[PDB]
Amino acid sequence: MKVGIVGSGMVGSATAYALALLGVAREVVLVDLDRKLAQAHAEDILHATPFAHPVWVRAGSYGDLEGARAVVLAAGVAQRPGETRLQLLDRNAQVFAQVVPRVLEAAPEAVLLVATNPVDVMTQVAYRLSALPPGRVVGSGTILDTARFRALLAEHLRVAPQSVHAYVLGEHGDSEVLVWSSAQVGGVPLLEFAEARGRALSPEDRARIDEGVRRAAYRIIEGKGATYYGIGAGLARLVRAILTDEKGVYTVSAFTPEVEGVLEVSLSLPRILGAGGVEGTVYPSLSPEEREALRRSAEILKEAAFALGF
Amino acid sequence: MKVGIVGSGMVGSATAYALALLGVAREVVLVDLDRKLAQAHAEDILHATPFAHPVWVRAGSYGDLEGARAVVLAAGVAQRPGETRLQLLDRNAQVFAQVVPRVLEAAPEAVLLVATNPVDVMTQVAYRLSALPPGRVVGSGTILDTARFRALLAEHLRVAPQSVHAYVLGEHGDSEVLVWSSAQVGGVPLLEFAEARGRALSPEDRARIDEGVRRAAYRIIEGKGATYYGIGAGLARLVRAILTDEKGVYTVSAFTPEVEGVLEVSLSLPRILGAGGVEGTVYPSLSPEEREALRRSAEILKEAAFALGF
Amino acid sequence: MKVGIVGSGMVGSATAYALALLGVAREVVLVDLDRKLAQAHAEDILHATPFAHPVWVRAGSYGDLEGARAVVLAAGVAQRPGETRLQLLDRNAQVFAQVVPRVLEAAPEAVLLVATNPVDVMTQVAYRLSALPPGRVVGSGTILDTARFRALLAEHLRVAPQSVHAYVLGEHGDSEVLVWSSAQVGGVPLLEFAEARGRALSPEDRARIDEGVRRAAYRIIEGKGATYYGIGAGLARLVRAILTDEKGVYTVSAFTPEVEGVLEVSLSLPRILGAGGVEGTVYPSLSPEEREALRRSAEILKEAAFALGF
Amino acid sequence: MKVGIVGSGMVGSATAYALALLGVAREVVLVDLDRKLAQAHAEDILHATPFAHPVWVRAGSYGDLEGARAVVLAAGVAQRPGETRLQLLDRNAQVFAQVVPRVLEAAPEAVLLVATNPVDVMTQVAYRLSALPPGRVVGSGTILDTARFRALLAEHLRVAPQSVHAYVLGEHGDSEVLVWSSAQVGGVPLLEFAEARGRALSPEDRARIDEGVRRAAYRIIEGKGATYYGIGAGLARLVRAILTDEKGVYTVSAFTPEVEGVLEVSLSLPRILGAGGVEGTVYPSLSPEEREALRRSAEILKEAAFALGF
Repeated sequence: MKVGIVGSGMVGSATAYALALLGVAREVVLVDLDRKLAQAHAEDILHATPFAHPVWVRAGSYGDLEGARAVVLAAGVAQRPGETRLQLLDRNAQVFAQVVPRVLEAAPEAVLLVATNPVDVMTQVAYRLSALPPGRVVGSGTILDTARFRALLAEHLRVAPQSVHAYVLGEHGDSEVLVWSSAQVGGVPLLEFAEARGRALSPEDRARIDEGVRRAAYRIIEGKGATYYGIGAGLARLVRAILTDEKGVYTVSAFTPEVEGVLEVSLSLPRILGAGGVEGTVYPSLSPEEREALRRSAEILKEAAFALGF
Repeated sequence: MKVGIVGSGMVGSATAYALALLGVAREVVLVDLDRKLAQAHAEDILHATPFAHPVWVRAGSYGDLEGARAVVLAAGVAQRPGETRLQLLDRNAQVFAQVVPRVLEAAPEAVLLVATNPVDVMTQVAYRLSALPPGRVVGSGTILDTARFRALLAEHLRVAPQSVHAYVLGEHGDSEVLVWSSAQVGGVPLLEFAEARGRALSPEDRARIDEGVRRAAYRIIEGKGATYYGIGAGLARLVRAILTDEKGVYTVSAFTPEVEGVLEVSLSLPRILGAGGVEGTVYPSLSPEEREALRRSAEILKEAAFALGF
Repeated sequence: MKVGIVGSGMVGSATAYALALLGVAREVVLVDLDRKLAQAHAEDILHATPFAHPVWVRAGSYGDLEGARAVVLAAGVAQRPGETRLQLLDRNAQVFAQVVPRVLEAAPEAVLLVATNPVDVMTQVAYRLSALPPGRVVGSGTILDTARFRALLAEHLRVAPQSVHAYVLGEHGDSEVLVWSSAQVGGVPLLEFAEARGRALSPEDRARIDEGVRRAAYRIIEGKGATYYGIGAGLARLVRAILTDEKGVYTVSAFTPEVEGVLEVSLSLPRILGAGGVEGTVYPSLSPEEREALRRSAEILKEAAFALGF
Repeated sequence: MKVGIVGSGMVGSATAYALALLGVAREVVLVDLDRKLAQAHAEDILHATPFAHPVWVRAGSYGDLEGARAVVLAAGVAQRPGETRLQLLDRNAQVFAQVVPRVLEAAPEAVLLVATNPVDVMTQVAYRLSALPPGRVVGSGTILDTARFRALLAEHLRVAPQSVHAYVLGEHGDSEVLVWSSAQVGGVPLLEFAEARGRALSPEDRARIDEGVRRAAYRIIEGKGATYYGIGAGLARLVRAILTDEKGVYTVSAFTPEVEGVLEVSLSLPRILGAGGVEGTVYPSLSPEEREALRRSAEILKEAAFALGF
């Protein structure tokens, strides 16, 4: 199978590296306006393959995406000096206006995986331009935050991360919602399980975990300038789910008809991911606070998108 | 790390094969009073290692178990003509009486993983003989049944098995309890998820799934005479959980102080498994019918153990 | 992809187990005149899959082999007391006369991987019956012996097996040829490397290594009654090579135009293995003694084929 | 087991990413004068682990390297906009003067795996400073070049890379030597084999392959600005060899008493790598031209070491 990646920057290239090291697909094609950039990353990664799995990583044009089951959209422009977020947001939106058509022209049956930030708005942008069914356009959303939430809970509770069922939903960023109320461990309520195991989650413990999840991007950016290793692996996992028609549940962003009253907005919710993209939503129980937090965040996202023209 | 296996029959040898092919441990030691049998299985398996992972599989004595972090007890004798179920149980209890102390002399820190049928009674037997804390003696229990239950549900629902949370508890056998009431998918009630999925579970569907889980052993034995491939892999997975101090949740058998009023009995419940054996029980919500079923099961196992002298 | 296995005895079922544990193919079909036997082994193995890889192991008819890219032939008959060598050979040839055409009727594209003993004679039988090109019929041959030879040399020299280049050729059995003469380590002559590393190979060392390789089958049979774990994994590796169009070198048996003067005979030589079966021979340098042994071996194999009419 | 990495730039962090994604070790510790940089890379990578293997990646001090079986030295400084070769070299030499003693103080039994360019001179520096046996200090050397040489030859011949025995020796740079004369396939002479398989290596082919191997770094640096993905995986494989006491053969750099007349110089040769570092050299046959090219390469490196004072 073949996987395409448009945008060969740190996110795009890290994703290609992870796909290679984990042997997710036989062929990986990197596409970027900067031809040499893509060729360099591809060749650098190709030197790693003898030490992992036989994967053919190369740079190419949109036409080379022919037959790709999934195409990652990690395209964007470097923020020029004297430019606001809304100014930059408009530019990346323009980039997508070009990229989306090109990609589909070569591979009209691929699932589109949006990674460019802000992921939720850009997922909506890609969806409107794709003219494809809602489920065919998926954004990475809160997949990393959900996984980190489970990891921190697992450490606190002294249990395997695989046994922790917990989600981070909504808008990827400072307004994301940590769903404490309906989280579970081995099927039993989280908080209940914690206390019972002599590892009660106190308000202080919850605050510490919240900052551990919510401010990860902040800390990483402050120390290295950008984040990419985590999302590269997360994206590689979503690609794997699509290529293997896994039908697994992931907190990813997708165009949603209605969310707590808010209409036509893209945000993260637990969704079944397979060969055709997302094919079902598993809405969990929410506390009044979580539901209200999700609603308000969705409301804002709807306006942010509408204001941008989508 | 080293893993020991006492009893080199089809179950013990299949377990060694699975451990080798999955590369669970660097060294596997097969111990059997029938030394030629153990040597033959060990050499046969050693010939497979070049095609999988570097694992030293060898036949040895109790003394060769020194340093083992886990020792699988798949020891026992073949039923003789004219011998009843109870007489066979007594002979196997006697085998464990010789096996347990000799294993512990050589590998004092080992977790004992019991596989010999009936697994719940044999787990109680090993526990009493070991003089170790309750957590150090674990029986494979219902792990295969739980896995089959989740697989059949996943197939019916067209969802990843990893997203299905369903358990089979109690006695590994005819009285096991399929916990339908609290089964969940993606964190939501089974029946509800099935409805939203357009894959509702009819009475006929549930009956089919029940027979698929409950009668598997019967079908396999009727066709080949004995079961061993499934448990060999299940045991290998439990060994991995122990060696890696995974602290994952598995429906395995272990000595339990109290179960629905029944005192000091060994049966399967969801338990946290790590380097020291089981270290926590995650009791799921049960319907009145499932509770009575489990209580009945426990009472049966309790009387059987007591009658045997344990 | 789908892999078929005709003959659901210990060799065939162990091959299915190895294929499943290693995740070589997504679908494995066991075919046997004893339907219950195949169904029982298939279900037993299916219960192991949740603990390894998603692999659909099932029992089926020859019709269920449609689209299989590789089909293992592990069918045969149990020798009858007082039956001559040639008579047993006759009976197995008659089984292949029924098996081969029925497999190819359903899977005209299948590479036939012969496992039935004597593997070299049966590979010749399958070749003649198939009417396919020479490379499409491959016997497991001496793969296990070659790997064991490399393993023993690696242990003696204290170097990784992957760095030892040594072959066992000819007839799989007591007459196989250990190619000491041109064996190499890291690209250097074996004996020279051995001395440089202060681990010289004395005539005594070589004799012990020869026995460890040549008498392995005998030892396992005397203790277990039959061998199967090793070949199961070896066959699974050959199946992987075929399915991935690996084009790797393996000492497997195939119809050869000429071997040291002997014409039209099947035996093991280093061959390139891919999706179409063997596609090239890499003939190694041989000493006068090794060549003579090989010639005599080929001569005997051709005679056995002549008696059967192949 | 624990693996330390000093220097959390692109090479150091990519190595940590590869180690984590491949699940090489349970603990990976990143150390860097720029504490926030190391913490940032560690947390970014930690967000990837839930999607691969349970690996504890963290940032720490030299003290946190306690018990590390292998410590990767990817230390140095970012060449200031305007510097020169010898300058940067002397600065990195000074960094190593600070790093080496600190590392061995915390992890006295660790093997030092050098990655910093020029890898050969830096390995010599590390060796002299360590006061440890020659085998304890190993440089990644030409491992990526050797693997690429094999990959390109394998593609041209249409055979598995695993069956191609070819080396790139000497300086990991412009004077490296592609050993064509004694390269083999399946153990037989590569050149003659290619010819016999109808895939002869023409002067044009050899020139293309030489450029593909030798100029890779130039192409990558020109398009990306730096290379790191390849070496990250190569280093991860060498670390794996050390942790598992593999004793496999790799073309890595180590202090060599004498090579083609040149004395006391570090360069790449086929070496046996294990828990104690390199423990043996496997010198291959060389043509007069290759032997002279290697002599010159060694002299270039000797002169480079002299200028630095090691």
